[PDB]
Amino acid sequence: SAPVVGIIMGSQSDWETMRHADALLTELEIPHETLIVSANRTPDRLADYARTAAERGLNVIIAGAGGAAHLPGMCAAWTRLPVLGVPVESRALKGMDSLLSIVQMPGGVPVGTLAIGASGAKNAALLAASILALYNPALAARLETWRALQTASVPNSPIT
Amino acid sequence: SAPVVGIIMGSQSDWETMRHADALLTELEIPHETLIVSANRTPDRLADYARTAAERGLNVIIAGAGGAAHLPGMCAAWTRLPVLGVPVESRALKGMDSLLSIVQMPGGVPVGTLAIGASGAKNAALLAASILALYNPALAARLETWRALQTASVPNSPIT
Amino acid sequence: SAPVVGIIMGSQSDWETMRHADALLTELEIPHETLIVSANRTPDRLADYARTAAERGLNVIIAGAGGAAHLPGMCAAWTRLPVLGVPVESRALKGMDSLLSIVQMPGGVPVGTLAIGASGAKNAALLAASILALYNPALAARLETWRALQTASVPNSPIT
Amino acid sequence: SAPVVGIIMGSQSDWETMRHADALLTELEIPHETLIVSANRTPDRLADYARTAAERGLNVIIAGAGGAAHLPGMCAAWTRLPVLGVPVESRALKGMDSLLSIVQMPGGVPVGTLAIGASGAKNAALLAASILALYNPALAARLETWRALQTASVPNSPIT
Amino acid sequence: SAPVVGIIMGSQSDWETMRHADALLTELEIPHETLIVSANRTPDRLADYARTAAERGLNVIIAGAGGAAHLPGMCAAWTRLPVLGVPVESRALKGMDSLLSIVQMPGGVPVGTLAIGASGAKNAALLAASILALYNPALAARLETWRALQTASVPNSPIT
Amino acid sequence: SAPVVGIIMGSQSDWETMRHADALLTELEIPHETLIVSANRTPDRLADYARTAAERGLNVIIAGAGGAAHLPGMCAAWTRLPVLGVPVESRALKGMDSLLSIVQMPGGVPVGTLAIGASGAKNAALLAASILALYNPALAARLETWRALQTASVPNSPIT
Amino acid sequence: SAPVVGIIMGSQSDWETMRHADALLTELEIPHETLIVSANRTPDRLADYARTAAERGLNVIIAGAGGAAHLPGMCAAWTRLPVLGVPVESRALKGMDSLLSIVQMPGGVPVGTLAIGASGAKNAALLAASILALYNPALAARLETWRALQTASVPNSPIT
Amino acid sequence: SAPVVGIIMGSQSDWETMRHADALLTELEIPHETLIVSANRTPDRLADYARTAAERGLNVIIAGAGGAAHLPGMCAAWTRLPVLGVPVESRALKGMDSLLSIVQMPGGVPVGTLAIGASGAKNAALLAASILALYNPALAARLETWRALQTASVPNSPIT
Ligand SMILES: Nc1cncn1[C@@H]1O[C@H](COP(=O)(O)O)[C@@H](O)[C@H]1O
Ligand SMILES: Nc1cncn1[C@@H]1O[C@H](COP(=O)(O)O)[C@@H](O)[C@H]1O
Ligand SMILES: Nc1cncn1[C@@H]1O[C@H](COP(=O)(O)O)[C@@H](O)[C@H]1O
Ligand SMILES: Nc1cncn1[C@@H]1O[C@H](COP(=O)(O)O)[C@@H](O)[C@H]1O
Repeated sequence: SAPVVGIIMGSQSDWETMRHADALLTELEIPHETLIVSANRTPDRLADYARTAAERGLNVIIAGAGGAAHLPGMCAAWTRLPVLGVPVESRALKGMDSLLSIVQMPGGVPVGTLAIGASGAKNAALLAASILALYNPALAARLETWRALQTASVPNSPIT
Repeated sequence: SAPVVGIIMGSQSDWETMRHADALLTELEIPHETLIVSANRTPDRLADYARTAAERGLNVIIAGAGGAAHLPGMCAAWTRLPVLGVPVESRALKGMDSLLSIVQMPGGVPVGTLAIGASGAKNAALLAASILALYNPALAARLETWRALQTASVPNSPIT
Repeated sequence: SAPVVGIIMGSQSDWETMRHADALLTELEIPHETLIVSANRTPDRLADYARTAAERGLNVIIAGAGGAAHLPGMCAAWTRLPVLGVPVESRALKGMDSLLSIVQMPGGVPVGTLAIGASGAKNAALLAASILALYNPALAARLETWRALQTASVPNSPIT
Repeated sequence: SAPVVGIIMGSQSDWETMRHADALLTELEIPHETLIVSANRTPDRLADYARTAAERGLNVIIAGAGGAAHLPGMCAAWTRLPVLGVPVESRALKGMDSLLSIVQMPGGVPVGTLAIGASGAKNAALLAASILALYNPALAARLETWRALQTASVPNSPIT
Repeated sequence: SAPVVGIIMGSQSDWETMRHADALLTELEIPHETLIVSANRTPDRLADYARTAAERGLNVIIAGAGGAAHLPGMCAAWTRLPVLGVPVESRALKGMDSLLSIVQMPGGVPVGTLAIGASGAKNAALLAASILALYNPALAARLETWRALQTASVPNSPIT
Repeated sequence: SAPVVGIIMGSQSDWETMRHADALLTELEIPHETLIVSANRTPDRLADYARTAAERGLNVIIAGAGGAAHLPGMCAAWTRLPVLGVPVESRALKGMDSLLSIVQMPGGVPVGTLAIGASGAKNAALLAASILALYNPALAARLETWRALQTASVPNSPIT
Repeated sequence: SAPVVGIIMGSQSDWETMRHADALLTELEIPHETLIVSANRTPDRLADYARTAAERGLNVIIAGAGGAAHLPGMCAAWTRLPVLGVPVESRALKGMDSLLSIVQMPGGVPVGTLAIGASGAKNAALLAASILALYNPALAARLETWRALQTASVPNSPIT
Repeated sequence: SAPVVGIIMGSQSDWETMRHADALLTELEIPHETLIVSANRTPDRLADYARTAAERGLNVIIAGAGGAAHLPGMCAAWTRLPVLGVPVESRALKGMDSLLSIVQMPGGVPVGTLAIGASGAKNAALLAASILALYNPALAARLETWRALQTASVPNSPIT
């Protein structure tokens, strides 16, 4: 019941995107916590969260942010845990500012970055699942089943 | 010892970039294999490689490619293992084509994407290490040491 | 009556674009088949389709995909037949991810790429027609008539 | 023997790129002509070239140009033959201007567009070859051999 | 009463943009003609128009086109007259394909290019006016008055 | 003879580009002046230059600048003369910043924009020439000769 | 009561963006003036404003402009005062033309540039406040309180 | 004398760019410190630096970084002082990633952003100087002299 994945996001407005990560973790029965933390506006909240993540038993952090998106990278700055980053789509620049701000991390501080938007959120949860599955046979079985079902459920011909 | 990470790249011309992933894993004493696999030129080789990766004992796959860079996403299409993607800098579009073709994967098929170029390659190895560290206390401590040395070694002022 | 062109697409959502290719082939009386196949989500379905296309009598493949668009390129990986690729417009990046993922193929594995969206679908069908017309006089006549009609039907002055 | 493919390019400065199409066609023993034709500097030369291509026995035209790169689309405007387009890498915008001016052709006037640069040129020749192969069993077998050698020749591991 | 400016455009859909050029010329009492001509779809219509523009008494050509926009550049290919180009905004790429296709002309064949969209159309008409004003004192006076009025009519403080 | 075209540029570093405009005007025997004027570093110099250009007898102004490139638009803000703009290629953004800051002028204040770099500079001179040619039969014939020599001199085939 | 910050903007249409700067200055009790001034369309109005800003007691200028945005840079050309620039979002290019036109100033003429749109306007006011706070203890206290309140008011968990 | 400006940069590789800020401040005799601070590699060093800057007597902070470039925004997150940001030109994306990650800061946390590269660094120092000049008449006069010399020193014509 203790959380092994932490989903953090810069704002309430990010939740429409990051909820897709929450739903997938819940679907695969992965205990997790979901929080709002801003690198730019609550930096000390972020420092506290990220420094203590490992000792709190977290295994993977999923961080979503838009614009000058610094939350995933600064989370990675303070934790040794794998951090996955989700670029939240921005109004003007359609998430390109989000993407480059997250993916272009300097050598030495990784953020595993996923697609702009909801797809990216879903994939960050799936990527966290596959990480956790390495050591968790029951979850690995659940994940296999999920992937196989996705593949089997793709239609064979279009509907007009 | 048997490899627990696979580094695969689209061609020999990717090696100047992907060697940084190789060097990093070796530094942290993570057993790994380093291979050329082309999604487009050797599709069956990729299918076989990715489908059998888990049974062979691999835990993480690091895939690098330039241009349209199908390799990391197609690898992730065939394995349940976490796949990390390194966009290799191409002549014309500077790795922006590679970045988009790797990071914009559909929901259901994650690639954890790192920066364009040598830094991304290094970070892919470090991200793989942080994943393995979750289950390997000795590696986790070596990783902690690596990160501590990085932080401690940054100079306080620039040299002329 | 046997299909000589295969239209494949990553998803039902791609059909609003790819239907324009279907309609044009039907208009020019080119027997064809229309299928949903995903490189990223049904890779084995794609391998089967692409490996057997030639022996099934197909002459040209039209492949439509959006995002990290790998369907046309991976189709080309497994068939010797000409593959034409249609970038499906994406939400955030307006089909630029689709375009670069499709057109920037490595030397040795061509995909003939058309415009983003419906225009591209129409043109992929027309391009397939012109390919088939090389050996098919009746189709060549139909194609000439079609092109000439298009040109004659362009208005000479704007309506307010 | 009489040419069945025309390679045309906007200027001498395109030759460093377009020679790769020339070399490929020669390797596969496809009779062809190689010419400089500028849409903007020699418009009548282009009109004549493209209008008469089919009657002269050409089956496919490969057109390369940089900058605004009007040549491939304007060629396609005047011939019913398949036209394949190679964006040549320009100094300032790295072939992105060429790519867009070639690939974004309106519905009705296809250009099958290949990658920016030397790889695109090579692939334009290979795509032309796969088109001709549909009606020429001996070439089809030579093309099969070429593709098989490409696949078989990719190394298994990188060299240092 | 004979036209001294020719406004040409690729399609009826371009008219919503190019009508702004028509209105401004009419406002400044510059006799002009307004036509639909497509470089890609009516190339022979374009050749005829452009080759004969000068002998028909035209002084300036304003050409509007979107997408793989070749109309202004090909018009310039066939006339010695100044050609001004207006990038029509495109759906997916917001007129960036239009812009680069028009402005990036090779040395030797100028197109004076204006802003994407309606502003560009207005400015192409104003630019044509300033060209014609060089030799036409009455028009020069009308143009001065127009510019001065624009400047005087800019408000001094915002309305809430 | 008194200058009828002014070439102005943002700084000495623009000269490598803008000399091509100078050389072209000289070739066509168009009297002109060539100056450095910075919108941002010498704003009063620009105001004076542009406000007095017409009274001094200038007919066309060619303005080149890199980076934010305020020079051509601000020149057009102060003169009623046609202003032609040359985006100079900057180190970082390759003249894309210059292109946008020149071409996206508001309705009311035209800059006729040419390609990025040396070709744009050449074409700015040629466009200025075609403007002057409307009122100068001897120049019009020299321009016709120039254009005819350009067309006639393009080789028919590439040299190795 | 005398203004110490001047907010200027190119047009009424810019006010929906720049009003956010006005509101924040008023909130922090910073006396200011708010005007419409266009670099491109009222250059002499701008020269007058900018040359006299310092002697009128202004300390900071906030300038908002869209498109070929020259207002902030030309303001900086004529004043020694710090000029902050706000890129107003544009229709086609989503404020990217605005951004590059403002931020890419030549060495020697700074404009401190803020985010595209309303956020940028708010931040230009906050940046001006922090500048003024250096010498104004009461404002510094007000600013601290404002920042602290922002940070304390960020929610801790998302609402569904 | 005690520093009143801090120049901080992400790494030694930024120094080639950021030295231009250092040189400028020295030229204007503005006491300053010049340091390496990495948001991602030395997050605690940055927190300490930025939180204590004001109490240490700093008035302005100039921060430069390349790639994802978290340094300027995270610095601004922890200090109430004005923070000026210099995007450093990166190999792959030419400083466009840095520009977006610096300039697109959320409302509430300003970074005054300057041009990409050496010119931006110079301008960051000049902007800092214009801020300090508001309270320091002797510096204000030195700055006036600097700006006057810049304007007066621009040549009237280019040298060959
Ligand atoms: N896209 C792709 C598929 N297989 C290899 N590539 C990429 O093609 C680029 C050029 O490879 P080569 O030098 O062999 O042509 C490399 O970046 C490599 O990843
Ligand atoms: N756009 C165009 C029209 N005719 C030739 N070009 C292109 O202009 C570029 C520069 O050619 P040149 O070196 O002759 O100036 C080349 O890439 C060539 O395709
Ligand atoms: N934007 C601008 C204003 N005045 C000159 N520039 C431009 O600044 C760039 C660099 O100039 P410099 O080498 O003098 O720093 C040049 O392209 C020049 O047009
Ligand atoms: N993003 C970032 C965080 N800390 C330093 N960097 C940046 O990483 C780039 C490469 O630094 P290095 O050469 O040390 O790898 C530099 O531009 C530096 O600002």
